[PDB]
Amino acid sequence: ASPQLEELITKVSKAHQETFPSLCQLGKYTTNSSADHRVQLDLGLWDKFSELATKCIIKIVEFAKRLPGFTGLSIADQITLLKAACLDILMLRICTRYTPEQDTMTFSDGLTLNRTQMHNAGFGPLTDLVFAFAGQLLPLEMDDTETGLLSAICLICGDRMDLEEPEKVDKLQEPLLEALRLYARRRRPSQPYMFPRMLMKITDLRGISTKGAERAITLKMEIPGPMPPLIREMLE
Ligand SMILES: CCCCCCCCCCCCO[C@H]1O[C@H](CO)[C@@H](O[C@H]2O[C@H](CO)[C@@H](O)[C@H](O)[C@H]2O)[C@H](O)[C@H]1O
Ligand SMILES: CC1(C)CCC(C)(C)c2cc(C(=O)c3ccc4cc(C(=O)O)ccc4c3)ccc21
Repeated sequence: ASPQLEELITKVSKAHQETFPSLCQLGKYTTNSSADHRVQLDLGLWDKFSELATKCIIKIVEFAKRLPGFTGLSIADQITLLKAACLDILMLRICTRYTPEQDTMTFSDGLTLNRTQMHNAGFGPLTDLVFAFAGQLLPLEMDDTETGLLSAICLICGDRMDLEEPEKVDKLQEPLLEALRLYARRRRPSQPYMFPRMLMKITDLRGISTKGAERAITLKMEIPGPMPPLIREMLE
């Protein structure tokens, strides 16, 4: 149907893959830090978790700038969209790295934490709800292209508060929505509820990112200094 749409799919897929390695491509390793009992916070796991979060924020920015038209938005709007969506995309990303058989999540350096360690690294009381979100992503069996498109749709959203040109953002989102439906239906024609199910996960993701911002407030009181500067940028 449209060469332009096919190219958009290819571009978004490549941008995702090049900013987010697949679980299969990573050499996993583990830590024995606070591995068998939940505690309020393990500072060694927090330091590594938060370092890895900073690095992924920079990768999400890199991803965003590869999305067609994103750099043609005002710099203010680019920053507003990134602030509004980066926690959503972080959470989607980590949940895509869930290995159910071991109940672990894997970071982009290969660090593989069990559920107790994810709790102890900072998720705290939000841990099991995030793992349940990850578990309910599994039946969708999304591929990397679908994850990348969904991430783009989450980011390029015209409803965000304080956008200067929300209509322009909406027009950038339209082909991404078209692209995801076309791709998802082509890939699995006998599962036509996959596209609407994927879109409704954006709503679920917003709920868990809202809870994540609430957790950031209590976590701040548990750690001995401020959070890393790019995390604070995301949270404001
Ligand atoms: C969500 C809240 C964030 C809102 C937006 C604010 C974040 C702004 C990010 C702009 C980052 C500028 O990026 C600039 O320095 C980064 C860190 O040294 C470099 O980042 C480079 O190194 C990283 C390793 O540290 C790699 O993972 C990046 O892929 C690589 O490009 C950039 O190549 C350079 O262009
Ligand atoms: C705001 C703050 C600090 C506190 C509150 C909670 C615990 C909800 C939180 C969670 C995350 C988070 O889900 C995350 C972290 C690292 C990640 C690293 C990678 C990666 O290596 O590819 C991918 C996804 C990631 C996703 C980030 C920050 C925060």
